[PDB]
Amino acid sequence: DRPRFSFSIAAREGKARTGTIEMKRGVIRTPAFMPVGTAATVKALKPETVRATGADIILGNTYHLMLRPGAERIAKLGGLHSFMGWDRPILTDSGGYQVMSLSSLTKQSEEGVTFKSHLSRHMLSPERSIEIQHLLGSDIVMAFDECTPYPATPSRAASSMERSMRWAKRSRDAFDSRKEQAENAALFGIQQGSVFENLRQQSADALAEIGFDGYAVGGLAVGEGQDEMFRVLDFSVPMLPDDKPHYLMGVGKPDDIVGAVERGIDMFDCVLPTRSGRNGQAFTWDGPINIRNARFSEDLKPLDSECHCAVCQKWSRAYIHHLIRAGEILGAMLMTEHNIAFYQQLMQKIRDSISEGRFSQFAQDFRARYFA
Amino acid sequence: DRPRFSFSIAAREGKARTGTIEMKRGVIRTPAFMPVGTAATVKALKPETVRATGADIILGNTYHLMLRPGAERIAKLGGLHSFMGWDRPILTDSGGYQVMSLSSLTKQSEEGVTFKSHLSRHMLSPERSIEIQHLLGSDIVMAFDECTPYPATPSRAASSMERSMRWAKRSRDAFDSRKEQAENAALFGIQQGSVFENLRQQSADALAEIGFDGYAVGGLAVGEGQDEMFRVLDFSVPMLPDDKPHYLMGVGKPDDIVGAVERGIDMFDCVLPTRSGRNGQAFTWDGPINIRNARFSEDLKPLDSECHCAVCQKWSRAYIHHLIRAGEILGAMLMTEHNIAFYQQLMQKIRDSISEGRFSQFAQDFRARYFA
Ligand SMILES: CCOC(=O)Nc1nc2cc3nc(NC)[nH]c3cc2c(=O)[nH]1
Ligand SMILES: CCOC(=O)Nc1nc2cc3nc(NC)[nH]c3cc2c(=O)[nH]1
Ligand SMILES: [Cl-]
Ligand SMILES: [Cl-]
Ligand SMILES: [Zn+2]
Ligand SMILES: [Zn+2]
Repeated sequence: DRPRFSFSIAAREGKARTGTIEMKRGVIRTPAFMPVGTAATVKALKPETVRATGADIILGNTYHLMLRPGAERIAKLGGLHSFMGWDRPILTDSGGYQVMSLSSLTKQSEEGVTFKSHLSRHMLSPERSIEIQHLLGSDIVMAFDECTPYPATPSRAASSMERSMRWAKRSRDAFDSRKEQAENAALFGIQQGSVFENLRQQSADALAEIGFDGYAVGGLAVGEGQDEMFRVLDFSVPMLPDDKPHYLMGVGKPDDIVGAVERGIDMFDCVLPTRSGRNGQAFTWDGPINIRNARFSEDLKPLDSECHCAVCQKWSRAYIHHLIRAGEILGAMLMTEHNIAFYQQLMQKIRDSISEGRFSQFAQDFRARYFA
Repeated sequence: DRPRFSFSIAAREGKARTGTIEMKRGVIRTPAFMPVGTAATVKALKPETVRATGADIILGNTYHLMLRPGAERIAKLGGLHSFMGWDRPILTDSGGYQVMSLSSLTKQSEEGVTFKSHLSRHMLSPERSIEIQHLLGSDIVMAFDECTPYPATPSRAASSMERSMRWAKRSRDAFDSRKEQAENAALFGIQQGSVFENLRQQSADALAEIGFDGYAVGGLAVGEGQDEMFRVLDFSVPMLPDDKPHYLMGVGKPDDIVGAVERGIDMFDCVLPTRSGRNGQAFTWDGPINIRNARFSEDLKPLDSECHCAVCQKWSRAYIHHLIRAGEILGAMLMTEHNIAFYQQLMQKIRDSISEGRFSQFAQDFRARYFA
């Protein structure tokens, strides 16, 4: 039987790595892209379709699930895996980011965050976050953190990061005090420190002293732009333990993913393929297209000329254009399946190119064609 | 190779019949239920899923397709079958009903109907209707008719029926003058006459003199109620040729279908399973349920206890309740697949019970449990 958690690096090129995470519920090929399951569904896809695209693991939003249908309710029904019908690994976020971005009213303190839902008063703390993630039956549990707004002054970035590190220790202890969770799940810590190298180093040191199964680079993709995100990754990823997975949450566009892998990132999640698919944006190897545009009304070609997904095997741009213009559910279904499949094909090409020692060339060829 | 059209009756019980329609694109088992493809999609289902539920044939709405994406455009793209990815028979309606129920402004005359779309001025006539259905590549073409509003005075019902019969002859001649359509498709005529036996007889006689591949009972399910619909069917169906299919369009609830089969109907279509599925109504052998209701929030049972569909094999009422409450696309997908599968299972039980000479008992047992 598979272990609780084992990360193994099979090949490397520069800072990029390819390998596997073995967990009780399955193997995760890295670098990995996680489709986002907001409220117990990857929007517009059955779980079998998510798997057919190549996904090994999905993400669930703790903030949404604790509000609807409720964490205790999901536990009573047998956990998130059986509730939604996905039997493979699930990573749950902590709630610490969405509580601040999505709540109408919040009160922050050293204890945690109290908030009002957009749909009653609610509470999130390191302890409650770890508990909710346990009730959901999460395989990869995220420490409860604070995502510092950008831009941040050095003082505010430091104060925020320091609180996040105290919360990381509380998250570790809560997780370890629940025997079933400690034996069957993994716990990742989240580095903070905004764009400041010294704070990033202090955060990495604090997380490594506590000890986690994996390490995320938090606090990025919050308005700083790709140049600055890459500059921060340049010095931040090498601070993390080499032998554990490196996770960049909330990223991103295809070129963001490629450059982040070049900088040592092993795991990603983003709503872009699902949300923008529903809005009519399709990813192709020649860049994104907006299927709503009139130029596609009689285009018999598939969304992408090389894509192997079931949507591209069968339906035309012209048909999907009609569905999206008409507001048809099938339009959302087909666009989402293709976009998630495209993202998985990107990850497969990244993995294979690292394994063959030609990732640098792949990245160059990818960028030249995608931005032509 | 299959013929253009062959209807064969394999077994009978009272007025009920079971058999097959063979056409170039496939075999249709009768009595048959046709899921409705409004604008080139059975809403929220891939065509493979429609087929997996047991459907042999789907319906397409001429009124919608001529407005978006357009009949000539669909023809240029290769026809409706390849456009939407359904390779089996498609029955198209004539447009004569939806033009009057859905248009914002209409002008009726002996030539046809001019109208304004809810999304420009447009025109429908017997000739244009048959042409549109040809451009779509329809397998079963419907004569262009007028559905008399209910209630109707004898004078107005007679005038409307007489116009419909003149339009039936024009539909026949238009269809026959297009060699490719006449050789590969079938044409059904539509009986009118409101609730009046003498007008129904005159209409049946006119249609039989013209000659069609099948005959529909038009002008029902327009507010008269089940008792009156059944009373009209009692005398109307025996007026039609016994050796051709009998089609009751726009019907209906499960009990409407059972009683209509008891009265000699072989074919049905209705938006009820799809539309009401998206709205949270699920059909069960114990009657419909509203999955939005709070009583289902922790119900681990499938939608129906006996249903063999993929939704009932995997997901709980509690999960689907959550999806529908949340407005999730997957909720619409799962409810629709189950409801269409339920309707197909109803048709299968009807067919099998007629074949075994126990349809009367099935109808009694069905009604006792469904309305308990
Ligand atoms: C995935 C687990 O993350 C957490 O528990 N906290 C967290 N979430 C983030 C989500 C983000 N999304 C974006 N951009 C779209 N940037 C993000 C940063 C964080 C973060 O610092 N911390
Ligand atoms: C299916 C082909 O029908 C036509 O071309 N004309 C037509 N359509 C109808 C649709 C109806 N839907 C309902 N109730 C929901 N009743 C209907 C009657 C007709 C009709 O008389 N004539
Ligand atoms: Cl995101
Ligand atoms: Cl209907
Ligand atoms: Zn594709
Ligand atoms: Zn079912």
